[PDB]
Amino acid sequence: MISLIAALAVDRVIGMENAMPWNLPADLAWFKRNTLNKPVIMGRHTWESIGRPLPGRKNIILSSQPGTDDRVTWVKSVDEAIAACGDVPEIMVIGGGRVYEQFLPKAQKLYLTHIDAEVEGDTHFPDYEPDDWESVFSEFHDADAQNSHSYCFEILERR
Ligand SMILES: NC(=O)c1ccc[n+]([C@@H]2O[C@H](COP(=O)([O-])OP(=O)(O)OC[C@H]3O[C@@H](n4cnc5c(N)ncnc54)[C@H](OP(=O)(O)O)[C@@H]3O)[C@@H](O)[C@H]2O)c1
Ligand SMILES: Nc1nc(=O)c2nc(CNc3ccc(C(=O)N[C@@H](CCC(=O)O)C(=O)O)cc3)cnc2[nH]1
Ligand SMILES: [Mn+2]
Ligand SMILES: [Mn+2]
Ligand SMILES: [Mn+2]
Repeated sequence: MISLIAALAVDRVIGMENAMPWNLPADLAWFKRNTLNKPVIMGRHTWESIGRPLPGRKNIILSSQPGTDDRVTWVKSVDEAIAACGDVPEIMVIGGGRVYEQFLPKAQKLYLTHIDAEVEGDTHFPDYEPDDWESVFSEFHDADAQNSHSYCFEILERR
């Protein structure tokens, strides 16, 4: 099974200038819980944005060029990325925009955080078709001293 996980600001913005400009510790904790002990697939730009391997997960990087770091696994196509995960119950695709576009048609589950924040961005989550997806979990949180925007954790499953 393939799942996508992402955090979206208003208008599906996910990034600006190869960064995420907000800081929501509760959402990063949610990301860790839902990805730990699973393989994670990311594009090269997202690898550069994170800047280091994510511990406790097999890190798989898509790039058309040879890898530059043997602490992670480098692959050159979607099918190779999937194969490199092995026989696991759930593969997590962690972006960015280009990678999400390619894996969305193959995904059964979306883990989406909707953040109430207006962000100028240059990267968006794909325009997916709402009719294709059932919401099976949602949990709203108001802003607090640690998290400066309200946010909504949602899990959707392909109908
Ligand atoms: N809010 C969130 O949830 C979230 C999550 C992830 C990322 N982001 C943000 O998203 C932005 C990065 O997204 P992005 O769309 O620019 O880039 P991306 O999807 O992270 O990386 C694209 C790169 O991945 C490689 N690639 C993708 N598909 C491939 C394929 N089929 N075969 C081979 N290589 C492939 C290519 O690398 P080469 O050029 O080396 O061939 C391509 O240039 C950043 O702003 C980041 O902060 C946000
Ligand atoms: N919901 C969601 N939020 C995100 O921030 C997110 N980020 C990415 C890509 N970028 C990043 C950037 C940093 C870390 C990170 O530092 N993660 C630590 C945090 C642990 C914690 O704060 O509790 C990790 O071990 O996962 C992960 C992904 C992909 N999907 C996402 N999905
Ligand atoms: Mn091929
Ligand atoms: Mn197999
Ligand atoms: Mn806000």
